[PDB]
Parts: sequence; C-alpha cells; structure tokens
Amino acid sequence: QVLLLPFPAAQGHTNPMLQFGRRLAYHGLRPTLVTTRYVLSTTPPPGDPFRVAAISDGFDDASGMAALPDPGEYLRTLEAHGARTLAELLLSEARAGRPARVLVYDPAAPWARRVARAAGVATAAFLSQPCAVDLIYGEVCARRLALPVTPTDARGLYARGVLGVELGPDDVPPFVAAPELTPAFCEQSIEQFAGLEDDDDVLVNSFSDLEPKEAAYMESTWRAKTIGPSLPSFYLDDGRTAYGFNLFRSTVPCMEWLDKQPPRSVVLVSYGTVSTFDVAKLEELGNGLCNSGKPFLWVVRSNEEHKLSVQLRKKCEKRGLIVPFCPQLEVLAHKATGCFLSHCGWNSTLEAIVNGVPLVAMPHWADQPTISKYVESLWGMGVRVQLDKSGILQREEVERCIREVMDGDRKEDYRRNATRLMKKAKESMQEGGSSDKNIAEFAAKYS
Ligand SMILES: O=c1ccn([C@@H]2O[C@H](COP(=O)(O)OP(=O)(O)O)[C@@H](O)[C@H]2O)c(=O)[nH]1
Repeated sequence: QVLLLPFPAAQGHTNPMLQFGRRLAYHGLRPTLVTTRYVLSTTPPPGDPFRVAAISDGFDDASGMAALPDPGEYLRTLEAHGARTLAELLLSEARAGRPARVLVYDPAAPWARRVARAAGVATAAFLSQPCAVDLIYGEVCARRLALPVTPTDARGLYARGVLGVELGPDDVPPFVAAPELTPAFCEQSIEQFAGLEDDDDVLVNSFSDLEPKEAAYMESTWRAKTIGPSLPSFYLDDGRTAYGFNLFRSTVPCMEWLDKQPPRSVVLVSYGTVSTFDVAKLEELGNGLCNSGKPFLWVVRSNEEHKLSVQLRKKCEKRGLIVPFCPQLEVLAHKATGCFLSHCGWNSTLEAIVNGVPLVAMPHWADQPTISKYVESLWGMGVRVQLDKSGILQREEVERCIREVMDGDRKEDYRRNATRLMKKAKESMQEGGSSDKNIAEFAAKYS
C-alpha cells in the first residue's frame, strides 16, 4: 500500500495528506492512514478508499501533548515510541501480505524516513507549509544561512530571485529569526530538511502559480513537487463543476445561521486549533468584531471558551454567532461569507484562496507572519493587523481592518486578487494543471 503519516499528534491535520491519498486511489493505489493509537480511538476513520493503522507516541489512552506540555519533551517521546512502533507496523504490514510500497510522511517527524529507509520502503516527504517558509528553513539546514535569520538574509534571497517579496522583521519566520523563544520549534523546523536528499520524492502542499519563484527554487534545490492545494475535489471544481451553491451541504446549525445572512456580509473569525488567547486578547478581538457592525461567525474552541465573559458573549448576540468548531470549507464557500479574519495558518489560507475570500491576517508564529506578508504585499488579497508599540492588538485595529476589507477604498482590490488566485488554484488541480501533473507522476511511479 501507500502509507500516509501526517504529523502524529492530535493537533496535526490529516486532511491535506488524505486528499493526496484520495487522488492516488483514483489512479489505482491503495492508501492507509497511519495515526496514533490515541487519535485512532478518539476520531472516526476516514472510510473508503482508506485502511487505517496505528503507531504510538507514548500515550495511547490520554493526549501526549497535555501530559507533556514542554515541546522538546513531547517530541523526544514521540520519536522514541513512534520510531519503535512504526518499525513494528512496517513488519506487521509485510507479514499481513501488504508490504508498504512507499511511506508519505510529514518531515516535521524526520525519524519516520530513517525507519522506513531501514525497512527498505521508499519515502516521500510531504511538506505542509508554504515554499517561502520551507526554503528559509532549508537554507539554514544546508548551512547557507546562520542563525538567527535576518531581514538582511531575506533581502538577499529576494535580490537573487528566490523570494518574491522582501521580508522585514515582522515577516521573517520567528522559529529561525528569534530562535531563542522556541528552541524545540527551531530545531523541528530545520531538521525537516536534514537528510531530505535521501528521499525518493519530495512533495509540497502549494501550487506554482501562487509562489512561482519559491516553488521553482524548492524544485531545483530540494526536488520538491507542488501537489496542492490538497483539498476536496468539489471545492476545486474537478469532476473526475457547473453552477455555485455547495452540493456538499451539511446540517450543521451554524450553516443555517449563515443561510439567513445577506451575500458577502459575514466575517468568519478563527485563530486556528492550536494557539491560545488570554482573556485580554479575547476581549480585544470580540469587542473589535462587535464594534465593526458586521455579522460574524466566531470560532472559540471548547478549550478556550471559559475565557469568554458573559457580557462579551451577550454583546456578540446582536449580530454574531459563537461556535466551538465550524465546517470551515463549507463556511468559506458560502455566499454569505464576505471575509475571513484568520491567523493565516497555511491550511486556512489555502481554504480562503480556493474559495476566493479576502483575508484579515492576525498571525502568531510558525509560518503565519510570512504568509501574512504575502497576503498583503504579493497576493494582495487582504490586510494584516497592526500591533501597537507594546505588541498588543487593539479592538480599534481589529475593527479598522474588518472595515478596510469590507468597505474601504481598496475593497475591490482585495476581492479581485482573491478571485484571481482562486481561479489559478483550481486550474492547478484540474487535469493538466501544474499540481495535477505532479500527482499523476507520483501515482505512476508507485503503481
Ligand atoms: O472551526 C474550525 C477551525 C479549523 N478548521 C480546520 O482546521 C485546520 C486549521 O489549520 P491551520 O493550518 O489553518 O492552522 P492551525 O490550526 O494548525 O494553527 C484547517 O483545515 C481548518 O479548515 C475547521 O475545519 N474548523
């Protein structure tokens, strides 16, 4: 089979690799999703065409990340148990008459490539972040840039035609520009690339037209092939596609609420599945939303919602809806959706692009500051919130950015760019498109 090993944490996102796997199954390959025992027992399996299998991260009954909140210690524990149990899985698969043909893995777990290579299984790295960020990490790994990475280093790469934007201090990836703040994440980011040259294939969830210089450099430097955006075929208009109302229509109550709002009127608001906001930050964000006067759909996770006051929740009742989780793709495809106030995680960004939704970017760390710069400066599909002198986001700034995207003199600029990139994203994944071609090549290689 083809084994698919997304980053084996509950906080990891399996769907981009599953959508790659669905495309491989269309070409006749047989995919298995490999997750932790904890994830397997706490989420529904993917269903046809997938098998499921498990490894362990040390914690089969509880969440390893809650147990081990120091990131370095969680990652060392995952490596020790994961590598052992992955080896055991490769053997048990072979003994069950399903020897793995290839292991597709997120190199944010680079021990997986060692284990598979030692089992004589081909390996394909699946980069889950944008080429722009990936190449900066790769230059550090390759010892072409020292730590910390500076805006001067970034300006060099722009000048050499590698980066298509000039990154300032608030735009360079903090895990390498401020590595003392997050030692384990700095190491994780760089070690993604350590030994990547030994893989059979290297894949990235992006498309060439979005980041042309960066994807070209990733291809020539790391053999990376673009295979995205790795989203459901429906949202890419890929029939293997006529008039636009979502045929993949759920019963989720927030969708009923969106159905009653006017076209392009609603602000979707999410800071993703990992970041935590303190009470003060939630208060500035929620008041900004209320102060905007727009309808809004605010995702506040179950594990965060204790921080919302009664009074702010009531204020949000006037025009807003607060939910713990939404069907974000379905939301973004909805005719009522006008803009997305996002932390600019890459999956959320790609989902916004495929649906032509303009962005208000509120980045925290990882790839988000970089993505937010591309959003505002190269892609032109939205604006980034400006923090005050002490690094605080103020309610007045939240409000001003919402208004600027929905009502400002440049409203039509952001919409125009979003629509333009939407069309190119779809093209890339349709038959004969730049990403589709790389998927087909891979599939033939492993048939
Ligand atoms: O209410 C929500 C919040 C998030 N997501 C999905 O969760 C992923 C979040 O990934 P992202 O890279 O944006 O950031 P993270 O959450 O890892 O910071 C995306 O696929 C979202 O569509 C969702 O479906 N519903």
